[PDB]
Amino acid sequence: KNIIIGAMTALITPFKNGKVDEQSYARLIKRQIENGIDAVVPVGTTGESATLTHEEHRTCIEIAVETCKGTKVKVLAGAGSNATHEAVGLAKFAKEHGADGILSVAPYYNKPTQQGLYEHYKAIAQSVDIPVLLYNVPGRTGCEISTDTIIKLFRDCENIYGVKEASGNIDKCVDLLAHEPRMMLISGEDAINYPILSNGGKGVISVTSNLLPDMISALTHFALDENYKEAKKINDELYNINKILFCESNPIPIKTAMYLAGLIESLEFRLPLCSPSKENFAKIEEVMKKYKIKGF
Amino acid sequence: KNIIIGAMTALITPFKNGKVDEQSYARLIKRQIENGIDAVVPVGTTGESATLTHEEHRTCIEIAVETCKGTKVKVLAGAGSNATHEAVGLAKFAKEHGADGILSVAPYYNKPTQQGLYEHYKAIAQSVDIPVLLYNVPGRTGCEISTDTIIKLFRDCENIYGVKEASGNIDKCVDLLAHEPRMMLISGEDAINYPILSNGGKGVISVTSNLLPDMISALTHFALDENYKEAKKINDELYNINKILFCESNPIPIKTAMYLAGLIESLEFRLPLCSPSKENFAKIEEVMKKYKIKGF
Amino acid sequence: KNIIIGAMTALITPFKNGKVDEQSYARLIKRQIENGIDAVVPVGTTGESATLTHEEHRTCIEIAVETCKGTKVKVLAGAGSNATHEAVGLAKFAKEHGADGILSVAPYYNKPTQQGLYEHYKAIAQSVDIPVLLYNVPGRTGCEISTDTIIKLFRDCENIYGVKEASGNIDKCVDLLAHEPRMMLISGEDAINYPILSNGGKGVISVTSNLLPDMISALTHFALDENYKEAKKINDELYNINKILFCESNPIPIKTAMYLAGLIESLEFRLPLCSPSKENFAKIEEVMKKYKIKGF
Amino acid sequence: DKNIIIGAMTALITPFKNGKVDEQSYARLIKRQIENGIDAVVPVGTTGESATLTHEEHRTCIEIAVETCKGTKVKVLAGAGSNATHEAVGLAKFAKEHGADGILSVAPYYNKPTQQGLYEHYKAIAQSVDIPVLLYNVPGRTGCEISTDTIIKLFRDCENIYGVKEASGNIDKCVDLLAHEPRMMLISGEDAINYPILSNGGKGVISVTSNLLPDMISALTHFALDENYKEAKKINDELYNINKILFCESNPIPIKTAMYLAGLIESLEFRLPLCSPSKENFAKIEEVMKKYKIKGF
Ligand SMILES: N[C@@H](CCCC[NH3+])C(=O)O
Ligand SMILES: N[C@@H](CCCC[NH3+])C(=O)O
Ligand SMILES: N[C@@H](CCCC[NH3+])C(=O)O
Ligand SMILES: N[C@@H](CCCC[NH3+])C(=O)O
Repeated sequence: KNIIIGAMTALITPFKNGKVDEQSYARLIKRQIENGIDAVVPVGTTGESATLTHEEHRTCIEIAVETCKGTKVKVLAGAGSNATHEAVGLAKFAKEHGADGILSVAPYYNKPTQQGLYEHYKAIAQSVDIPVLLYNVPGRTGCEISTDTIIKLFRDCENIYGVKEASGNIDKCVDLLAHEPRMMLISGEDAINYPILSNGGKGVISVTSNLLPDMISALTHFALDENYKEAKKINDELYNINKILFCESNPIPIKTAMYLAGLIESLEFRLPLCSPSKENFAKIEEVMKKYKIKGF
Repeated sequence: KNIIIGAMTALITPFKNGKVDEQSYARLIKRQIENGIDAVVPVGTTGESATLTHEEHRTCIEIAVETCKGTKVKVLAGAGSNATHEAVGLAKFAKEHGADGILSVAPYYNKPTQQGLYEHYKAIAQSVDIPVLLYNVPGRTGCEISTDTIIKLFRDCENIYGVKEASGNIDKCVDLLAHEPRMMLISGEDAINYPILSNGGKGVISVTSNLLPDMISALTHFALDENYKEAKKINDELYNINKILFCESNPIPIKTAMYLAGLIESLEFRLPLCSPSKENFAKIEEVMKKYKIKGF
Repeated sequence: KNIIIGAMTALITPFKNGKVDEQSYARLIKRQIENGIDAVVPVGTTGESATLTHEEHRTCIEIAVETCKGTKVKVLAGAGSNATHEAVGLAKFAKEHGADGILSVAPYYNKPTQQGLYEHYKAIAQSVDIPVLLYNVPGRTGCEISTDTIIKLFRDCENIYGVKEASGNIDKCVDLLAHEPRMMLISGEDAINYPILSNGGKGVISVTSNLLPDMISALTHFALDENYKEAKKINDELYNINKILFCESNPIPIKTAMYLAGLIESLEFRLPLCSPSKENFAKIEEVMKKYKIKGF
Repeated sequence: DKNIIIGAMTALITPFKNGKVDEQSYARLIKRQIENGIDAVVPVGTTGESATLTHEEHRTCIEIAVETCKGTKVKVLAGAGSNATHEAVGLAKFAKEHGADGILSVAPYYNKPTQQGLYEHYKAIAQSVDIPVLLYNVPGRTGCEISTDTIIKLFRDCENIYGVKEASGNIDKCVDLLAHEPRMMLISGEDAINYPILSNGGKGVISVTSNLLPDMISALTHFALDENYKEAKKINDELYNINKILFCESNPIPIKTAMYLAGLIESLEFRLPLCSPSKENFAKIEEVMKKYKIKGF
């Protein structure tokens, strides 16, 4: 019943001259380790999994795996895809190269049925013997992993242990944990980190933690120790940055914040992702000032 | 800032031969008082505020005040309307007839602007000197009281002390209490009662409490005493009843349950409200059996 | 099946000193008569049906019926309400006082089921012997009259002859007219007047016609005579005014336009409706200069 | 000024046999469309399961499409979309170099970029090739919407962007588009509302129903383009029930089921996460089909 919980980070993927900055990628992973982060998620939605080639996707799981060798920090590698043969491929690469588990996003664009989602995830789970965390973000995929399908996959496949929820649907998180209380519900939405943890959630996969890993790690651990008045206190402080980090489509605002804080050298994206508007740029710079950003 | 918080019930309005049954109305109020309920909300959305004549709206506030005289139970009278001159009339009647405060639903159908909503509520509050609780349910009104508008009304009109949220948006309730922590956030959605209380909410205006007032009252008091593990446990047990009470439009499922429990004489509505479907009738009867329904 | 179709206007209700300007009302309906309008709709959503008293609602049907006598222009009186006893009351007043038919909006706020909508409209239909036109606006009522419910009411009720659609759902209007081609589909959305008429719709109940009755009247008859390129050309010229007349909630922009054109003396609303933002005021005045506004 | 590909078009299904592309049924399904009045074929779209095909299989079905439409008036508007711009430019350049008459490019999915990103995304695609490029907006599946302003700006700034295949169920947006930019080719991507889009100035459809009933879809489009809206609307009303039942589940699950039930494909095979429909929906597809007479090969 292997799980990966606690404070986790959906790592941004820095670019340098149109190639992956492998130097800076490892240097951002050591900033997360030294600020209380329990696990890192390479190549998620925040890692621009869509514009990376299969070798770049694979190269940044390997960099993640060795950058956390000799630490407690686990690697929950992003291995999702809208094609099952593609998702199994990323899952098999992650196991054979030392990953502690995989995050697998619901298939996007092709909108599979609930029966399709079941067989999609069942094929991935049986491909490996490492933990598998589901990932539901219907605003991005066009499809919903129903509560019944999540619970069925948790009960029918032995390495499927929970779901990364990014739904803004607190009703579904009461639904999930009331009918299946043994599952690990992970928040994928920074604004509601504390409410999800306060209802029995056991971790977060955060975007803000790229910028403020100490604050996000403190929030999760306070909540897991049932210290809910301090957990809510950090969640209230983080609301302004949590919402302005979505003024444009993630990960455009967070990479802007990392550039403004000097944590990445160049504000580079891969198309169709671009730098934000000049107005929103000013709004990112203004919200950052109310927080104390840790350096290297 | 005079407040009305705690476990509250949006009481159903029983009909007999298409006229308001005034004697069963009072007998449901000693069932609520006698099971730990802290306040009652006469003629809300659950009370069919839209289908009562102006005298029946007023007569059911009078019964609530009279039946709660000599007790600790307050009366937060429903006084909302989509016409401001109509809302001021009900608000001043509520004070002049002994109500401790008023609930005021956002104007429906006429979809006012944020400036209109500000002036709408600014006009009501200035009519009375008793607490005024806002009520935001955009799924039924077609308009939403913005987070800024709620906070502005809370800060500018002294008797306006909080809001009954039934938006199903936990992000908005972090938004409200992180920027204005002195406001009384009231849950208007039974399925997510505990998460709203766990984030600093100070009460509920419940539909489920019509049938199980002791459980809903226990949930709120557990949470207000910061016993979040027992509050969540009741919230998880109540999920099935909380959602099956909305398989059809409120208050059709709850009135069906009250009739099945022998607490009201007739499964009677006034059009356009009708008895539920044949199928949903069976679903209410089936979910009720897993709960212990307290009598008179 | 007696019908009321063609180019129709949802009349604005002018106020002076917080009262209904009854003589500016009659002179505004006669501006509509002399510009090709086939029927007038007193006290619709554009007429602020929500803030008028029940006697003021009745007074503006009387003015509408009286002004149209001796004309070929029909009066489709607004008689909808979220309470069936209120809608039947208005329906019987319209028949007994000379209206040619009634418009009845879907019940708002209390969200009846499809079974409730059937009994609601059937009770209204058996109330009178004049044509009854349904009115579907889900953005404001929170409920929708399904295609199946509309078709049943058309087939089961003699005087029920069609539906005013304001959903922005051209799929539903293909659904309606492909399965029941004998019904009169009326456009309730000015921007898509021509597409709805081009698919077999037989009229519009317009907001823009308050300001530009000649263009809406020309558009409808061009389309009804199957002159689709001239109907489409007028619909294309009117797009800019059709959409900016909803930059704020109707009838706030249209009353602003009527005031700017000197067709009403005071830009007065009844709360919670208010005058528009100062920006939208400037942008309405800006779009208006591209059209030739007919006087009295 | 602009080169376009309009008329009655078909979003081709991709038949599978034992987990690979049945290349001989693919060519025989495009050869069924040609003789039934279809003006162009769209290989490997959303209906073609572009997401589960390898890049080498995606390219193989553009090649089959180009060869099968040689000697005929039937054009190839090849599916070349991707959520990665370098991937979309790759598919765009392959299509030109291999004989396609144009490319369809879906709005980037999942990464949901901003309007500025969509502009630069499509400008890179348009400048990679010199053949027409048709935009494709389906927000229900991609999570993003190409605003009216971005479509119009892309139409005016780049030669080969000549229109958009709309699948939004938003007739307001199609009045917005053609009232402010009437020189663009608006293509319906939603079979139920083919006629309303054509009646407002649309100049073609990229159809799913045409996979099963190409003659009816072809007659509908040409009736509408000849401004005979009473026969065009009559066919659109006749086609509504099948137009709706082909989406009881997510496309292309119902359409491939219908093709299998009609004996036009041999195996009801998908690539995961796409699967066979429920037995319940299976029965509802079978029953709506009988009220129509399906042409064979
Ligand atoms: N077009 C694929 C490429 C994924 C490659 C691995 N990250 C997608 O965006 O899903
Ligand atoms: N149908 C009326 C009822 C008013 C009288 C009691 N609230 C309304 O919704 O405003
Ligand atoms: N506020 C009431 C007024 C109804 C009187 C008739 N216009 C309602 O909208 O239901
Ligand atoms: N799964 C990939 C497939 C790309 C190859 C064909 N488009 C995607 O959706 O982008």
